[PDB]
Amino acid sequence: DDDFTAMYKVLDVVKAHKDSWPFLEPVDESYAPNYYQIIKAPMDISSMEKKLNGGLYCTKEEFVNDMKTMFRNCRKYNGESSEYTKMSDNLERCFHRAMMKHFP
Ligand code: NA
Ligand code: NA
Ligand code: NA
Ligand code: NA
Repeated sequence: DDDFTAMYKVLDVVKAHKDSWPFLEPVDESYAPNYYQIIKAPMDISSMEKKLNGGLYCTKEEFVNDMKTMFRNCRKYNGESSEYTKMSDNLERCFHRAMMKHFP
């Protein structure tokens, strides 16, 4: 399996996880005051999908970095005890499991 197919499958697993929904689309600032002032490099699953479909990823590392940035953004904006941070931790473990399966 080539890296890009592997990436597609990983994104599929992450999307399928019960806690993916806050991460599926770009953040709507109407429900996240000052989000784009606080977060330097926003990232979401649909954007990763589109980069992958548009062949904009050069390497596995770029893909992984977008995923990790997405989770860091969440933790930074929402705080440790937040519902969204709980979800980000579950989803990051989902990501890790998926990576081990599809990048063995
Ligand atoms: Na930031
Ligand atoms: Na919060
Ligand atoms: Na786990
Ligand atoms: Na899972």
